[PDB]
Amino acid sequence: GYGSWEIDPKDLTFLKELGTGVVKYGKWRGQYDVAIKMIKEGSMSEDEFIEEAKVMMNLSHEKLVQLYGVCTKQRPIFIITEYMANGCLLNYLREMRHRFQTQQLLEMCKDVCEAMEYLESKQFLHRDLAARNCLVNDQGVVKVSDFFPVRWSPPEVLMYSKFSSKSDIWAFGVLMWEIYSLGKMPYERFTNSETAEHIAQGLRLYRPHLASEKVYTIMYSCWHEKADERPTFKILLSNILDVMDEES
Ligand SMILES: CCN(CC)CCOc1ccc(Nc2ncc3cc(Oc4ccc(F)cc4)c(=O)n(C)c3n2)cc1
Repeated sequence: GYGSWEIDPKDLTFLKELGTGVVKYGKWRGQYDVAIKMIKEGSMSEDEFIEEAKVMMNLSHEKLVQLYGVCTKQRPIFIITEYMANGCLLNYLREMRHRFQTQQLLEMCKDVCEAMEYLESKQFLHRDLAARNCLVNDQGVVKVSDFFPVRWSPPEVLMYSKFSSKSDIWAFGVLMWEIYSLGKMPYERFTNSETAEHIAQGLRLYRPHLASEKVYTIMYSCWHEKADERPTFKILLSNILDVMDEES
């Protein structure tokens, strides 16, 4: 048993499909908006499901998509999370520009940075940080979810498979760039193969027009060739707050 995490499936009402594992929008006990993830039989393993669910049971933060419970005494198994009304951040940046101004781009960055500082403090590596893996709620708050993506990877990952806190740092820099470019694909004119070659040669993503020099300095610091020279999420958060105060 998963203790207080076990949800009675009778308390769920299904309303709309969100993506297809099948994810749906619904309500829990007719009061709370939820997303219901229906893991289809055959995918994953005995141990694989147990790990990932318990990962979500042990991590909790205002800027991380929150697990509400699990339905495991039946097939298919349900995962129930908080509902993020505005969907995927990547689509939001591309399709919902009428809902946010330039000043709010930095706020999106801060939201993600707070999530990552928390994960960092728990010694938990995300390993796939990108706009496509963040969600946006009804108030426009960005939250990290889902805790090969060549375009989000540092040279040591691409060359040596060296994952660390510092590869998450690199990816976060790329995410800032996604936000400030309003959802452009990083290295937009290159293939993954070309991106890898260019990164290793010291090529870096250009400053998006919407990013000030100070904002660019923040994302650029994430891309130091030397992993040990990249900041921590604690440092990035302080930097972001400093720029927020100076630019508003
Ligand atoms: C107009 C077309 N529209 C159809 C209505 C397209 C869909 O637009 C939307 C609209 C709202 C959402 N919101 C939304 N909210 C919560 C979750 C939780 C999920 O499970 C997790 C599982 C693990 C985890 F770590 C975090 C969350 C998950 O998977 N997805 C997707 C979610 N999507 C997502 C997409």
